[PDB]
Amino acid sequence: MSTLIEAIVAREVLDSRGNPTIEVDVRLESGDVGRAIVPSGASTGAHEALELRDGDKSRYNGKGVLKAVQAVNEDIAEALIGFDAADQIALDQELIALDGTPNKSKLGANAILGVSLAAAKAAAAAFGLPLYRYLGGVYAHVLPVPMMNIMNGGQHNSTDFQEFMIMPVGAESFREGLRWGAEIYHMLKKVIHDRGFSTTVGDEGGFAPSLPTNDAPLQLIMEAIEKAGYRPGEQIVIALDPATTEIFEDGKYHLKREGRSLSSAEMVDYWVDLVNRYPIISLEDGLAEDDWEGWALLRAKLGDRVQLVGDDFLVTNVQRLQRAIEAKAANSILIKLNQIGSLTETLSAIQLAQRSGWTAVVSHRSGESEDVTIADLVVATNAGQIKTGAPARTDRIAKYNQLLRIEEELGSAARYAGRSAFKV
Amino acid sequence: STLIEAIVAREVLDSRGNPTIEVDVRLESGDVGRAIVPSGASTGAHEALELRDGDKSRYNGKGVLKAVQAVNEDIAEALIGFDAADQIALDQELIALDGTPNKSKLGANAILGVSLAAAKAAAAAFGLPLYRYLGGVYAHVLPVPMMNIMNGGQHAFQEFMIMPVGAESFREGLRWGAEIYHMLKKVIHDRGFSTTVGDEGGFAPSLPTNDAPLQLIMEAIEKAGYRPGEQIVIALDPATTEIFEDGKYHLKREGRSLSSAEMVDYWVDLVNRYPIISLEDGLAEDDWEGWALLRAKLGDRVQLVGDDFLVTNVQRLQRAIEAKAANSILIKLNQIGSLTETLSAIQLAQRSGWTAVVSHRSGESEDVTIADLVVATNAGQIKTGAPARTDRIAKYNQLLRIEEELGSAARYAGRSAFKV
Ligand SMILES: [Mg+2]
Ligand SMILES: [Mg+2]
Ligand SMILES: [Mg+2]
Ligand SMILES: [Mg+2]
Repeated sequence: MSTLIEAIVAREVLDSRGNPTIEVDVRLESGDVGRAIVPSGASTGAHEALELRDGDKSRYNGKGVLKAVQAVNEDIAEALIGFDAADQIALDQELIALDGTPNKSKLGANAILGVSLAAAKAAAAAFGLPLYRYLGGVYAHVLPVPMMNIMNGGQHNSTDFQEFMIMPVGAESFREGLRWGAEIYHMLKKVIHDRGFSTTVGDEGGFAPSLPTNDAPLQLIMEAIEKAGYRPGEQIVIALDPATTEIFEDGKYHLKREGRSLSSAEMVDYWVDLVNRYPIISLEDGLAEDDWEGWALLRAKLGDRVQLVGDDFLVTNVQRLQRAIEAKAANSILIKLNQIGSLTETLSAIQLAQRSGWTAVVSHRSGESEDVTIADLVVATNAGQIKTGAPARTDRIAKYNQLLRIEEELGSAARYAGRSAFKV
Repeated sequence: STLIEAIVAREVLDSRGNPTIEVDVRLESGDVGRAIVPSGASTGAHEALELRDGDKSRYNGKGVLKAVQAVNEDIAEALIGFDAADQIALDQELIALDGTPNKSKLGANAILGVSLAAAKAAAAAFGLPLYRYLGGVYAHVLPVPMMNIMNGGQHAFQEFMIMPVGAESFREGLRWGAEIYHMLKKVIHDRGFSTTVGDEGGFAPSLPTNDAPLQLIMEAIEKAGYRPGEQIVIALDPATTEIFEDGKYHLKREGRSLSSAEMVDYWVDLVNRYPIISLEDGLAEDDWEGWALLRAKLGDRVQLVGDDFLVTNVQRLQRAIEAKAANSILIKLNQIGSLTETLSAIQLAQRSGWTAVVSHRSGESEDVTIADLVVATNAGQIKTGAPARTDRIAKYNQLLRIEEELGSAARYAGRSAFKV
């Protein structure tokens, strides 16, 4: 096939926020070239892969990526020219070995992921296989139900909770499900203005108004689902990302707009009440980063009927995930490629969660790009769920278009996750 | 080998979440060209009309299934076995097949998609980058971007943009503009609030005066470490949409109002105080007497761009050239409908001493053809929005790639972009 690496070149490009990022090109003996743009975004922690920014305040306010570009054009290229790109595992374990650090701090998670991803793409093109087939094999065919970000809050009048998303569970295909969501998001754009507010997008595309209650965004969403012609529960469900680790502050959980506080036990009580009122199927970071005792209590009270997704709580970390699997601290994990740093390690987290009865929710980043790897990765692993944001900005829309293509390409083999995406 | 083997169209979404057509052209060589043809919509009748279904049960009538059927059936049957390397011939076949002068039978969106995808497929077959296949050996000029950093009006003076003329490369001009866009997003927060962004990246804040957005921009330029006039210059698209005529020049809120002659005198005031190199749609769509007066007054110092005034139409471009109504035209691929017709309009303006400003549409895509088209024609200028959304960043990223690929051959337009 001639899958041996000939060239590894990197350049500094811009992300969806206009911040510098790394784009890597892996050229094979065959002549095939794989290209990858690496994302970023938000304040995350608790043992994660570190990306390499320049720190040169005279270029992009210190956010430059040239040091990472160097690591690829020199260090990585020297080590991998002549390596077989068709050996993803061996390559990723060569990239990890070359770095030497456990958090990919010497070369950068961004340089390692760039090469990790471009290598796979280069190889897929060499075999003449679509990326989802190359990655997941002959049984890669499940189109995910998207968690579409139609409404925003948290911190940039606010709002205590951050993300309010809709899920087209009842649709027959990804194509129809994307239409439903698009239609509802546009109905919410009509409803918002027709209630006395403004309508411009965010970083994903969600509308961020100034509301009086925490139940108001759920009430508005319910109206937009109905006035669009869709049945709540049966056709459309709600997925929330309150990102409570933001309002934690030395124990208690501070609800400024509701003038309340309490402990994890009463924070759990709040979710149980809200879940009984709205068709909420998923809740991500309902409790804080390290409130491990709280998480298990939320699992016991809602885990039988609500998908509880570890985001900042699990940070796509295989050691944290193994603890949360054992502890019974959640039933779902949000997957971010650049939080772990390699394609092999990502697939390992996805498989560890999936084989433990958990669901893996492949997520995008705040600063995305024209790169649509997560669309082929979500199908390759038959994840059944994707978090890519509003059907608005091309950062988000590009992934939706790739899922439209993957579905078309699969033909009769294509199968939409539907209610099967969930463990409920 | 470069003969067309298959033409496949699908319905995808644009940057606004509205259906758009994507066209794939597959050659006997095995090469596939793919083009996303989205839509903007400024003013009627555009002289090239796209095909939207009108079925309100799907995407509130904004669906493009009819255009997909025109491509998969009408256009596919007619072009299979056609040499895709023959751009002009293929484009005159698409024009023939439609038969209407506005491309209303098949849809402008169906024709442009096949038109661009056929080029991409051929460029890949010869193994040449798109700008080289399009423009030949002398395609090497990197454009000075028109970076939108402020808005106002509808589709949430209208557009306020910066132009990094002083830079030594596109790469440094891109940084300059991005740093100033980030510096201004701090001056809006420190001298007010409201910050959001969308659809057009340059956030629109509720301001007290009409000369004030220029004062905010001019501060942010100096606050970022950049020299106005020298390094950074201002380009304005006031628009004249809501500023309707008869009664002439409705200026609100300032209560100045009338007329077309007084309107020209306002632009001479801002230009003599602030560094404004370019003015687009400074007067109305069909105020031909006004444009001609506007050209005689400051056409020798300022670039006057005919956007809604010309609507990328050749017949009225010829008129405005003779009438000396402007010295620049804004080119929109979707507005004319084919590649051959775009290049034709670009060359006509360029060769009669005008400049060609290659522009994006309001609902864009991941499609990045305008970056290869702007270098292929050595146009010297691009208007592709703010350094924010991926619909806009994809284009800037492509220009970075084009520059790098050119190596020592690359030349940034700079001050030479303008005829002043
Ligand atoms: Mg987060
Ligand atoms: Mg979160
Ligand atoms: Mg317009
Ligand atoms: Mg305009």
